[PDB]
Amino acid sequence: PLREAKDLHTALHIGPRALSKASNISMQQAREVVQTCPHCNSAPALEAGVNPRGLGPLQIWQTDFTLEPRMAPRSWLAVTVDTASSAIVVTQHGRVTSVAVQHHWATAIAVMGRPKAIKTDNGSCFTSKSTREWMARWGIAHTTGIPGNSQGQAMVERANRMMKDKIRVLAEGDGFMKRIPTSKQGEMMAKAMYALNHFERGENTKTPIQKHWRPTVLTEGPPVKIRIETGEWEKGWNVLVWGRGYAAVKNRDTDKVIWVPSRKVKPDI
Amino acid sequence: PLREAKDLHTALHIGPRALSKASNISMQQAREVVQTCPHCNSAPALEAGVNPRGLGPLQIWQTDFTLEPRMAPRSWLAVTVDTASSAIVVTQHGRVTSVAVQHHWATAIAVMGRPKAIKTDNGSCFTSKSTREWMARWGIAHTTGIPGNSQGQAMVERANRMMKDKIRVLAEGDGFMKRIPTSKQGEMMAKAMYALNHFERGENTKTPIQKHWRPTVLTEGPPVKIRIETGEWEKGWNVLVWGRGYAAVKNRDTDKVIWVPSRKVKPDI
Amino acid sequence: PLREAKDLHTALHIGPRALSKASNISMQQAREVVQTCPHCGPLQIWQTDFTLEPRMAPRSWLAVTVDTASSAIVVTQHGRVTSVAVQHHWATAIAVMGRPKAIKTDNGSCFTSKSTREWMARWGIAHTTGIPGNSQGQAMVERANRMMKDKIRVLAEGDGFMKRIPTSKQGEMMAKAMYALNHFERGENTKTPIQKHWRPTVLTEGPPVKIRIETGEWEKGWNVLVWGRGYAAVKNRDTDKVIWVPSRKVKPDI
Amino acid sequence: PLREAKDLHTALHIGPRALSKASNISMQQAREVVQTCPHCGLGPLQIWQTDFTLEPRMAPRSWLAVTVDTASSAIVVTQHGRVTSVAVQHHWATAIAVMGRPKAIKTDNGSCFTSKSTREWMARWGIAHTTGIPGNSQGQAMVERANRMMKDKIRVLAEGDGFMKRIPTSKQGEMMAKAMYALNHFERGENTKTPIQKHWRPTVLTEGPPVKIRIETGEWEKGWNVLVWGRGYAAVKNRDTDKVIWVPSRKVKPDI
Amino acid sequence: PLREAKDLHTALHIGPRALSKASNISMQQAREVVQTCPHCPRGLGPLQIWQTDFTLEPRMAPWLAVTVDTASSAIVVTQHGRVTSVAVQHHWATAIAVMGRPKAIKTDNGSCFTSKSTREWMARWGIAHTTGIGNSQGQAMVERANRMMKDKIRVLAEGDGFMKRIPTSKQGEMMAKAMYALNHFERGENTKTPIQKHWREGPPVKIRIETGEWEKGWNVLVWGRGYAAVKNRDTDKVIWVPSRKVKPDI
DNA sequence: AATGTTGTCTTATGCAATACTC
DNA sequence: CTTCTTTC
DNA sequence: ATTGCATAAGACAACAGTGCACGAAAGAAGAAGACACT
DNA sequence: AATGTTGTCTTATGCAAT
DNA sequence: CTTCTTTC
DNA sequence: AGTGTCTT
Ligand SMILES: [W+6]
Ligand SMILES: [W+6]
Ligand SMILES: [W+6]
Ligand SMILES: [W+6]
Ligand SMILES: [W+6]
Ligand SMILES: [W+6]
Ligand SMILES: [W+6]
Ligand SMILES: [W+6]
Ligand SMILES: [W+6]
Ligand SMILES: [W+6]
Ligand SMILES: [W+6]
Ligand SMILES: [Zn+2]
Ligand SMILES: [Zn+2]
Ligand SMILES: [Zn+2]
Ligand SMILES: [Zn+2]
Ligand SMILES: [Zn+2]
Repeated sequence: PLREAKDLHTALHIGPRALSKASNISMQQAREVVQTCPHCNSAPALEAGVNPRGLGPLQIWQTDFTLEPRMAPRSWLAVTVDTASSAIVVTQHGRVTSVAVQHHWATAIAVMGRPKAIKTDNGSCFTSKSTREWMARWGIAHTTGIPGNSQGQAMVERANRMMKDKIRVLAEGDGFMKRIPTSKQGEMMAKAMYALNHFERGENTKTPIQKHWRPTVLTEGPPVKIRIETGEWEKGWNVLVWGRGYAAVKNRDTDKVIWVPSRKVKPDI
Repeated sequence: PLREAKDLHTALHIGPRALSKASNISMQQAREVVQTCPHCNSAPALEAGVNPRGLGPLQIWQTDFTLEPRMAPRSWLAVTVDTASSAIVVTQHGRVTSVAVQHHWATAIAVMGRPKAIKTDNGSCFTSKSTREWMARWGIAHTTGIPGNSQGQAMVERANRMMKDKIRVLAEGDGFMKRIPTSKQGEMMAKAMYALNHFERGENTKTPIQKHWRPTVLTEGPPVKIRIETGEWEKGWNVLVWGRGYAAVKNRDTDKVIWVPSRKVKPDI
Repeated sequence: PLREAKDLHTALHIGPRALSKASNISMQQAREVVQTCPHCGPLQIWQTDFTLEPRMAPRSWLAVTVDTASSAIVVTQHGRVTSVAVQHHWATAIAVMGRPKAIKTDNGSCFTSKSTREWMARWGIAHTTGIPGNSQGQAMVERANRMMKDKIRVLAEGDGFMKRIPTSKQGEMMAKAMYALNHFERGENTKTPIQKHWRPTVLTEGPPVKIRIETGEWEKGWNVLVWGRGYAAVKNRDTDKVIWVPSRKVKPDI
Repeated sequence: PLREAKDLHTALHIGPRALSKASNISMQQAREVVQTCPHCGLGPLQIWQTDFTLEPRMAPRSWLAVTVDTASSAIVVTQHGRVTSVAVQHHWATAIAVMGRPKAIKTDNGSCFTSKSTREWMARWGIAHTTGIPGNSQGQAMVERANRMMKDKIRVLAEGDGFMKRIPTSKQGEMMAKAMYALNHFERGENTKTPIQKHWRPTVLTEGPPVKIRIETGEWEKGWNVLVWGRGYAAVKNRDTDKVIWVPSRKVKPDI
Repeated sequence: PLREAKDLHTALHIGPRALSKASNISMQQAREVVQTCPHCPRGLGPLQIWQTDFTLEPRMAPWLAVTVDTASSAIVVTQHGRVTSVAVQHHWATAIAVMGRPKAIKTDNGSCFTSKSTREWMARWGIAHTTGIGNSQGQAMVERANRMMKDKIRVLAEGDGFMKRIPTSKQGEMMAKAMYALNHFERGENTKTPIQKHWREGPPVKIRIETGEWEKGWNVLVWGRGYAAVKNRDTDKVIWVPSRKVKPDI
């Protein structure tokens, strides 16, 4: 049956259940036949990726431009968020230039303070010599991303949800439909980012401004296990941050801290 | 604090968790406040009951065109599947014409038999008076689809993902990567259709041939309950088909048969 | 330390106390650096005032707001003095700091108008007026006016702008000034205006909880440090021993 | 560990990270050791900085030709008696023999760099050359620090072996060599990798295992091999061109 | 590719594997290029055993001293003028700066390496020394370095137009082309460059092959969700196999 | 060089407190 | 006899 | 008595005729001529 | 007039031999 | 001193 | 005045 099944899959590439039933082969073997085939293994998962987040506020920032035509003429919205505090700062601009990046960054620093590093995309206004000189002056490390995959920029584009879903609702509330009047744009914006920092975020236990100015940093965390490349669970780690998607775990022997998917962490003892 | 919370949401449109905590209101009330707001319409009521299925073999067919450049210059693949037996029939054509549709349906009839009804999407070939007058002589019911949002012919469009992949796997297996030579295209077709229809489809207990020529039609099914618009569970129904996604259920008092989502059916007693 | 402080003052013109503390410089030296330059409870009561600024044209009028205890400062540029401008500046102020209790203004028309009046009722803020420019209500707001009217001028001259700041860089001047004032120390106190406002600290541990122990009882004396999927890690306050328990077995203590 | 670290610093005056790693000593101790002693950017092999310095302690061969890799911090120095068009080409030749053939080299406008002979030497090797004043910050500023590094290591080494103001000739070429081994093979500073490991890729992986990558249209394309596979990203090389690109983990799956 | 390969061999006389990889040419052509030119127990560890001997080439008139690593295949030559026991200390001094500190250096017992100055010099570096008891396995290694340096300098100098001798101003300069040709670019039919074996995995593992047998000789490089990438130690071919088909080797 | 995000949306259980049906 | 339009 | 097994979970995935069309912003690449070197 | 669908895909659970 | 390649 | 890197 094993050779007959191999020949059958060679010619027809029959799935494993059919070969297992037809030739009376156990499922592990039939699956082994599909696995050993080069063309039929065209769907392995091989998925991973952590945003990542910072262990404390004013450490990791993310910034990107988004287009909200309601703010016309200055329809470009530069959005920035701290990964630890989840607090949002936004300004309006008419053109996406490095001047707008250093201006917006100047405002966000004027509100929340100076961050350790800002994580942007591969845009031309962020990769300009002038921007590198600006962050060279303010001492902020620069981290770009994949060319076209904003998944790593997730928790800033996630902000672009609120900033665009809150501006819609608040603008419709004051009776503005096609374009927000220029006299009330500042009020709209101020109330907008006012509602998203001093007040909780749905099921969030604290407010983003409280998580900003009064963050929770564990000195030494509780012990956890992590699932390592071979699929095994390894003791000897402690967790410092455990969020919804991902957790930050620290190795006990070195104090190195890494971010891993939640599914790959379980309590140690 | 019902009015205080309402005012807070009026101005800032604060979520229910925040208003419930801030104004000490129970959950149901705060949620009612968010619900009662028009510009915060959640909504999210989109009726999920959606069922494109038929009862018996040769009763309801699905037919659509798709592009696979491996068969060029005749790369146009016409696909027709029987919704009850899941038996696929595909024919290659250089250009999508009503004559090509009548040729395809002529072959699928020459293999499976004359169907009672065929459901397609409203294209140029199907909505022509010529194809209409062709189904006229053969007595086959014609059912078009929504202009653009083709999610109902899915069990044929999904068939393309079942089809074209089995093409590639058979093409790469024979050393043909870019375009399959004209001499072996038809053999590729026959080998694909024989691999799909004459063997189990993954977890399928019967083969499409065993499901077509030896189908299983229940004289009368076991009793079930269905969840009705008000959310209640109503007795007095019997289930005739219970698949992975959807179920066909029959009303005991009238013998009227309707299709409903699996999640909306449970055993009666 | 002397060069770092000099560079810092060149760009932001930070006062001597802040540079002395930040760069570990003795008082006399840091002060000498500031000298060599030629152009050199919280959230209870606020103070608002308008001031002229022809260099910030077209939006020349600047609205300034300051807190009494935290010494914070928020500014907004406007093209003319209107009620919507006052409400905009106040919405930005409460956006950066939060909704206060009382705000002290003057007897001006923009602050005594109707559109400004009814805006106080919805947001719930108290107002106080009196003599047109008295010494107890209009004192510190003028100090802030000196703060901003000096900072914008000196920084704008420091980046190469002399007569009129271009329309693009104006907001950047705003942000740089507010950064030089909020986050930096203009007084002998080691606490910045930002520090004196939010009282920034770090949660060394979690809030107190009770945990259900093997016998089913609920025991006080624990704080929770981690709440993961399914289980929670809780720490005993008297010993710092940490154990993992099911989420269902934890509830807030008091 | 305390004696091993003391001997290592005595001879080479190795920085604290290297001594901490070599003898398994914590950071506070290594830093105390450095204290107790009195005398104490994308891809590599792309841009070099070359300049001359005059160490009077290396006389009569006082002129030192220094070339440091910008993306590796690894340096190559050779002694010369006079700065001419031949000494520069010999130094560049030795450096190329040590750390591989680069593509660009940044120097100043000296006569030894603008001569026709050296120009032809640049042309025959297919290497780029640019001028300068010098005195910039982004470029032309790394070699300046490298010169102080080299003169400092030579000074601390020769003065460590009993030579004060002039190094004996019969030992000159040695007191230079012992410097480079301390500035290339061992880690100098506070980083993790060694300046030699901070050089070339390292050991540019001729072949990786086969992968597919998801291309703009959503398709999965064969013909790539992965050279680096990190948590977020993988480095994959096209087999037909040797072009290497970085892509998200979710867009890669095993081939075959 | 034809011009790139021809130019590369003209200047450096690079072997066929290196030219094939560098210019993406199939092996038959590169071998034809090598043809067209007229003058044209080894797995312990790198940086452990060195062979050093003196062999004279008259083209560098008025000596040469070689030092080769027995694993990385790299070579270092200093071209001394007078053969003394000091030239050995300076030669090894220049070698341990490029190839690093070796764990041992073995030389055939001569009147030059057995001196007390050389022995104290060995002890000063913590490097063990053993006079060669020069072996038959090294007969094809250190002499290989000798004649490979001689022939490489001969072909480079002849290609430059210098028949008998080389100008002393160009002598120290052409030393680099030889080491660069014999160290960076690959030589012979080998796969790894002499550099790629000095600065460079599995547990190892065994893999279950199509016939069901378990084969030793593989190391695993990637273990993802479901599948593993394993590398054959001999050919360096890498294949992906199911997790169930891999187990630790020893 | 540099990784997917949470803010909500409905319905499904487990336990106090009216309002009923004997 | 062109365009013009609705679908795939 | 533990471990080989054919079943769960519990998702990923892509079918929809084809995808590349354009703009902005900042930098890189190619090209015609002026002052210095040859 | 005319309803998002399944075949794989990985890693966790119940019946019988060394 | 214009016209391409990159990315958002 | 070749021609050549440097200017724009
Ligand atoms: W034809
Ligand atoms: W033909
Ligand atoms: W034909
Ligand atoms: W004026
Ligand atoms: W004036
Ligand atoms: W004035
Ligand atoms: W004036
Ligand atoms: W003025
Ligand atoms: W003026
Ligand atoms: W004036
Ligand atoms: W003036
Ligand atoms: Zn197959
Ligand atoms: Zn609302
Ligand atoms: Zn100043
Ligand atoms: Zn020292
Ligand atoms: Zn040759």
